[PDB]
Amino acid sequence: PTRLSLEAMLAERAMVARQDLAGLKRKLAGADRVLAPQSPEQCGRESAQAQARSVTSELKSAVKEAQGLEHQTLDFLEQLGEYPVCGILHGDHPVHPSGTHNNNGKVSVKRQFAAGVNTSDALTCAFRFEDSDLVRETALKTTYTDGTWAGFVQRLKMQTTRKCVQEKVSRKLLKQLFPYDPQKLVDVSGELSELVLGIKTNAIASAGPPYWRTKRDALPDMLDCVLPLLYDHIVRKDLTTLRNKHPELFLAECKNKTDRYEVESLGEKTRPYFSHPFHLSALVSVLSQSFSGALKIMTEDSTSFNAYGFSWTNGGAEDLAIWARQAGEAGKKPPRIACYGDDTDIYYRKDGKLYRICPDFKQMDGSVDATTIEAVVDYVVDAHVKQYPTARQFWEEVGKLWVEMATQSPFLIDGTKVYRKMQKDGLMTGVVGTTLFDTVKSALAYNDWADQLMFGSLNLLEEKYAIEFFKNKHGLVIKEGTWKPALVNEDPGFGELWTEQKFLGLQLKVVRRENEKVYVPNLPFEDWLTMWVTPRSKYRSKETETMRERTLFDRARGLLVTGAVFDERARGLMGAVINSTAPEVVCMRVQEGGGRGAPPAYAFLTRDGVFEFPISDGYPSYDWVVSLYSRDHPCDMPRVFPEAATLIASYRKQVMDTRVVIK
Amino acid sequence: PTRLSLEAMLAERAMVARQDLAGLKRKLAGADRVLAPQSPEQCGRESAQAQARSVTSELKSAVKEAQGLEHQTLDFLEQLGEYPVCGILHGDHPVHPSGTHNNNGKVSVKRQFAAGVNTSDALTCAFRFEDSDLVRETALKTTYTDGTWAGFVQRLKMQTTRKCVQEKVSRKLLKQLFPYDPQKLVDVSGELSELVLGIKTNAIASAGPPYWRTKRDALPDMLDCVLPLLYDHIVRKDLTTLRNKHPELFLAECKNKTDRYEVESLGEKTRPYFSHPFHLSALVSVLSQSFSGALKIMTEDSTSFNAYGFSWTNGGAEDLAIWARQAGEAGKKPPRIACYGDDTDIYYRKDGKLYRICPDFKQMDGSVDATTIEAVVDYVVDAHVKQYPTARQFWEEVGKLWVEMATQSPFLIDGTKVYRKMQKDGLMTGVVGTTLFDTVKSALAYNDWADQLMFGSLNLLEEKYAIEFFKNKHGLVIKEGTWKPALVNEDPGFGELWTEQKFLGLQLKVVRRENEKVYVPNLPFEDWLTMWVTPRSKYRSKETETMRERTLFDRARGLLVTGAVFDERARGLMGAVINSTAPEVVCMRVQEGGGRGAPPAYAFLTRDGVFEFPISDGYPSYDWVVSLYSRDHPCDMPRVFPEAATLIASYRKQVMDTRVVIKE
Repeated sequence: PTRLSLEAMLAERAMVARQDLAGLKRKLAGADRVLAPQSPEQCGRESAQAQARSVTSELKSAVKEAQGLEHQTLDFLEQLGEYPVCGILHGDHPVHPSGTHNNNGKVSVKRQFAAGVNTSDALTCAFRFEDSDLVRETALKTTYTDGTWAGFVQRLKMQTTRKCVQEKVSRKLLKQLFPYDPQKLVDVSGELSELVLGIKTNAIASAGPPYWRTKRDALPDMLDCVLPLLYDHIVRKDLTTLRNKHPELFLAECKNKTDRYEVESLGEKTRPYFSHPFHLSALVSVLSQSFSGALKIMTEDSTSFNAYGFSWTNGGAEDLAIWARQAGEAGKKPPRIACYGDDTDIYYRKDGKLYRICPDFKQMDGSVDATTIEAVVDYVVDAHVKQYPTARQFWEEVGKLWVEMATQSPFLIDGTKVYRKMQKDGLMTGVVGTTLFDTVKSALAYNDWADQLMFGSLNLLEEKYAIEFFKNKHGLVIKEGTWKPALVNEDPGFGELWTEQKFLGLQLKVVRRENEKVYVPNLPFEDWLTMWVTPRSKYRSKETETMRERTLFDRARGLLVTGAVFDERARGLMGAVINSTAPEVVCMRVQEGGGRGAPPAYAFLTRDGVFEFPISDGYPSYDWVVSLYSRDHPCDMPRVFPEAATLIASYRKQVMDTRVVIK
Repeated sequence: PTRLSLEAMLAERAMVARQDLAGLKRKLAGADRVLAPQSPEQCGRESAQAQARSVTSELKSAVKEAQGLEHQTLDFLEQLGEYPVCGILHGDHPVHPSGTHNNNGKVSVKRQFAAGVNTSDALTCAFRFEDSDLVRETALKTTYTDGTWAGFVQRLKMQTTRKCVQEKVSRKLLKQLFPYDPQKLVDVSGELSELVLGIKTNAIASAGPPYWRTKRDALPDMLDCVLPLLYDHIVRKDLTTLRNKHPELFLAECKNKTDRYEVESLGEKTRPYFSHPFHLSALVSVLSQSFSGALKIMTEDSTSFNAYGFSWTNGGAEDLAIWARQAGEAGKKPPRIACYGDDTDIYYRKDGKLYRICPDFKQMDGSVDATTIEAVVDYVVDAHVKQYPTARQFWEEVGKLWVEMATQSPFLIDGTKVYRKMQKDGLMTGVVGTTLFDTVKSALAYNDWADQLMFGSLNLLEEKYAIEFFKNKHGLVIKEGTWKPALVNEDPGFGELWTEQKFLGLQLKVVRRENEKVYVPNLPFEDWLTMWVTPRSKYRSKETETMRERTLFDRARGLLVTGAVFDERARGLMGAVINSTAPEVVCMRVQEGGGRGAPPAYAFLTRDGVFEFPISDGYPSYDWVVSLYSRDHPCDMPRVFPEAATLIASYRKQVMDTRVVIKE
């Protein structure tokens, strides 16, 4: 015969074998397994499950009670009446699907505040392998929920009614604070379809009005129909006509963010965000994603305040330390200030000693003034049109759309009533460029702060005067008790911390590799525990037992990589989960991460955002994780089952020499 | 956000969309469709179905009657008693599966002679678009069937009891008739596992005893367990111990070949073939597939009698004609002789005129003498060990196994009785190297025939003396009426034939392409029709209407590429089928052919055997097929729906300039 080679035949066999769970279970039985250093079992199977259910039951009652609270009026917003449903057709169907988001010809939405909380699987594991009291107390503080109406409206009010301060800012200043590589900018003078096809986004996210579908679902309608229509009115300078005739094309949706929330403040705090039309966000994303890819970060340019793009792996963690040590005496030499969104890392020296500040902004978006927003858009647009002047006028028009989306977009909340922010001031969270808008506003305030240090106002190192400064001079609210300068351990020993403070949600720590120091992320056990027992996903009954077991395995690998392996208790807990995962679940074919397993949830491991596990049946050992954060003495990801490949293929090669003598 | 690009998002939609038939049907509803040349409809669906069921009913009845006939005794074979079931274990399971092929501890088989007949879907199409009488009488002539017990035993007896003539053959003569490229030989001095993993075979073919499973199912058992055991006994020269302990490791199975058979002779003709153990055939395949890849063909070396490797596309068809014209005057200069297994093409000149002979051997495997078989194995082994002398002893041992497999393997037929061919003479059809063994035996015969012409015996050009010659001097049986010399049209005009004879099942034709001649394969309409209405697949229970419609589409393309496009009537029928195929079926994602659609059944289009369509939603037009058989002037395969991609994606790119001036 001659159809396919035996080698190819073996390969095909291997591929279908990893989809046969019963086959994997049989063949991997009694196989040599790499076991993690796990914590001892603390209670039986049934006990752990019952304790987890008790917590879940209590959290569900707290959510239900808080969701029962009445919410304030929305009178703090301007009301615009009702919008007609978009009647634009694309071939054989309307872009606005019939029988959805339609109340008698008017666009409508309904906010969902479900009673269901996060799954109990991870919490069960916590009770199984850790202290009952600590697990219970930790789990009862936080829950993954839709939030509440009362907390939603309260938080919405806070960021749409705050008195802002217009920043004193120019292009020249932004060039100093946010340098970039012009050669990294996308050629926006190219054809628009190709540019739009280049932007990246969440395929599962809402495409907003008028699509009312996921982005991947609405993608042809956006590209083939609405976008050319939008383009035609832009270049003819006829947007008002399009706005007036098809208002849903410029309509946003104000949604409640499903998230981890503090139980005690459920009725006062639920974060709003705005979902804009797909065509608008995608068009603007050309500039926004181009610019963010060209931005220098602080560790590359000491004049930069920008942390937007910083990542921990590949020496990133140590780069932070090296950069921070360059901080000078307050009032004599420049400090070291890092801005990523509303998160800030400040370093200064006092009498030669390095101090670190990590303060929190309170609802920063409500403090972002219209001047800053316009200045950022102008800066981003100018950066491109200086590089590619032949396309200036088109992208300056897009810039105007951008500013409107960030400040004055009409939006739905619940029902048919259309609202609008009373003032331009205040950033509409969720708009494209949100992180940059926040980063610049923060950097501008901290730049002024640093200038006042050089002016001689050294009492701005103190919380009371610092908080007053940011409020009065920049309209920013620093949470009381979060401005606490800490003495930095500039050259930490093995197992020692940088400080106890967090930047981008993580502590900085030094661990041992051979005789060299490696800077790695770190958290207290209870912080790892909180993340672990509150996964960001609801109860789905379609999820089979196998999928749920695999999820625990993937999330455990995720936390370890993020730095849980560097905390002994967290290491032992994640180790228990891994060791408890069945062989067939470890070695089965998975879809997530391109067949390599779901990537960690933490978003700042790499700059491009995407972290890839080498293999889906891989074990995140201490040595391997350390290798991820060092500039490299590289390491393979060890397999949980070293003999998995041969056992699954039911064949291990043995050398058979043809050159042997016989007679 | 940021997860994947809109471009990648679009491509991901495109993949999903071609798997959604309901969506395809909708989005391709009013699409511009390019139609192939077609014959008009001759009757309605219900009429075609009724006529199709009528024919099928008669064929089933004829098969049942023929299968009812009693068969001869099998005492013409040696009886070896019964073999014990192999008890070799591979980990947690036996290599010979429990509860299968086991009659009280003894190996057993059961021949399958079912009354099942090929599907009637293709036959229905024929009634729809062609002449009722012609379609009916053509369909009644042949049928795809398991054969009969009577014909099976009769044919087995004929190829195991024929008196053969031992050929006079040396390495020197074989080097003359079958030259090869030594540099193209596989390095058989390398490690054995890598070599064996390199051979190619049919994944769903039987792995034979003791596996009693498909090759892909039994592959780990063979590789990890049996093969190292076989290797160990070979290198220790201890095969006898292995044979005596585990006889099933060397047992073959004699099977009835399911095939297209003439209804007239169902009770007298069912072809037997042998299925050898996978470890033995795979090991031998290392030498055999290496050698066939290194062999020269007639059109590369004018001294070669070898056709084994010839293919029609990319100028191959014209290469045949060019090679054939070199034939000289009979008795003065050498003729042109080409051997492909049991198929031969012979050219000679008389009074300057070019003549062609295409005779048929009657069951050639029965005539393949043991001397020829041993000589071929020796030639193949020597070829490798002369190029790679460090592995000489191992492959010489394999050569001995090869000879045994081809002549003397014990085998089952039906039940537990083990049989063996009485004489060494006679090739056990199905053994690795079958084609080569046949090719050489024929070439040796025709080489001797050619020599006698040079010695002045010109009466051997006549059938009477030719048949006598091949019988008495080489033990070969030329079928009467098949030795018929025909005048060759040496330079055929447009639409004319080389001759009306066939080589490798096809005629040779000249067709027009841009006022230039292209040599192409051809068949008369009835031959294309016969193949069309008799597909090589029984009615299986699981196949949906969609899969059945796609199969019609694929088979129609297959025949067109094979040459049906060059016969107007056959083209019209294939085009009618293609054009009546639903849009969603044409454009849907398919698994066969690497996603390009199932390749043609005809095996000699390319030398590597692998033919692949450019696209799964294209159709074989005249211009494209001609481009395949020409050396150059290639062509794009035309799409049935030119706008399919944009329609399915629901997106057509339009240029939006960012460099426009908006104000002043």
